[PDB]
Amino acid sequence: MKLIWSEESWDDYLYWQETDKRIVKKINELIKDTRRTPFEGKGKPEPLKHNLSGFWSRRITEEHRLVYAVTDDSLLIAACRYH
Repeated sequence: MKLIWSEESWDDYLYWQETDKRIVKKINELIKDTRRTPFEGKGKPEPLKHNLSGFWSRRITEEHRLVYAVTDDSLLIAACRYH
């Protein structure tokens, strides 16, 4: 499954790499779990609505969420910072 980052989400990830390695590891753990079971597991995956319909969200922290979308063979990361 291809892992796709937008310019914005890669920026979010780089921010964590230079801000808090714990968050980087959590995001990696969530990506790994999502690859295994896209809509089940860690971070309590839940569907977003309207403008973000089709995207799902998992909790990184009580403030930051991993927002993503899954296709037949790709995991799209829309964001991993903010809510």
